[PDB]
Amino acid sequence: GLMQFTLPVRLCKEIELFHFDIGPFENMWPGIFVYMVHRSCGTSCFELEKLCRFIMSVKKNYRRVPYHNWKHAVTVAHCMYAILQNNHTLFTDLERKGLLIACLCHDLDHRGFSNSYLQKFDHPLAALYSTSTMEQHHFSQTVSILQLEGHNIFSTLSSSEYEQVLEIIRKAIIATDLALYFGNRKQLEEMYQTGSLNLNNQSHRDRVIGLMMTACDLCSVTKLWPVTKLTANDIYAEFWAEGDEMKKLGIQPIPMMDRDKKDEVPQGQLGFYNAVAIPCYTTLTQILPPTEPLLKACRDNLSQWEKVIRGEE
Ligand SMILES: O=c1ccn(-c2cccc(OC(F)(F)F)c2)nc1-c1ccnn1-c1ccc(F)cc1F
Ligand SMILES: [Cl-]
Ligand SMILES: [Mg+2]
Ligand SMILES: [Zn+2]
Repeated sequence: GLMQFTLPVRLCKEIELFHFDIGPFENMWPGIFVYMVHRSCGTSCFELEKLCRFIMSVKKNYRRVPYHNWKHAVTVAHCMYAILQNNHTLFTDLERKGLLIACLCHDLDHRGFSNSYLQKFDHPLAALYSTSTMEQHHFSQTVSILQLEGHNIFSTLSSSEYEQVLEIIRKAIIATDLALYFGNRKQLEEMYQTGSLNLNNQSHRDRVIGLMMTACDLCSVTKLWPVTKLTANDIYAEFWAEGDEMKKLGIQPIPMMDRDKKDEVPQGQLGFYNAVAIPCYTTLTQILPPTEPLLKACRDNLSQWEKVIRGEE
């Protein structure tokens, strides 16, 4: 029980900040995740042996794609860590356990293609799951890995606590379907404005946890500009591969995914920041004031993209 993970001084301090980058050393990422679980949850909430074997099976089931990879997984878990640590008293013991695991597992076995592409391709996964296709798959893969021998990190929960945490994880992973984000945020906006928002109402918590998942998932836009800028290349490498596969099915892809329309990326980033990212972190800041640094970092990056369009970079 007396085994803490310890990070070098610079990581120990910077890991507490929303804009932390987990670095290019793959072999440190599992240790970074355990560190965050220990500080976020306790040294007891997981058996280290079981947790380590879970993490390395999760890592194994992320693919070598440009963006939707093991690093994305650990990056999204870190954002959730920073939200939970700046909102200590608002979240249950179970919620803290569930949500870091949810974030680590949220893109399991991603192939770097949208739900749209699976549907137009007619992928078997699109027949099994008619909506939130990849996200139902991600949850399915999470459950499969929990059920490997020696991998059940929740085995010490009671039967009802076990059902609750798997329910938390399922909703959390489904909520990372950006198509569901728009309605979720609109509804949260109304509830905040009418003053009907109530964190004791479970359906309300679910919605708020959904928004936290979108916020963590999109968090590459909340980094320092050089991180944001270099992540965008990985993001667009996947989009352009998808556009190519669309052209192969005889479908003109949307410009976002067309590598011939590479000039239009700076304008398309504005649209994304204005349509998705800024609204997301605004509503999150209204509900959870200590997550304001994500809104502030997002606005900084919007301004950096405006400077790209105006020729200044
Ligand atoms: O920089 C971006 C530009 C465009 N889109 C995007 C994705 C998907 C639907 C989309 O259209 C609409 F917004 F209108 F729905 C836009 N996402 C990002 C982004 C930033 C951080 N993460 N992601 C992200 C990446 C890849 C991804 F699959 C999901 C992401 F959120
Ligand atoms: Cl603490
Ligand atoms: Mg996803
Ligand atoms: Zn993701």
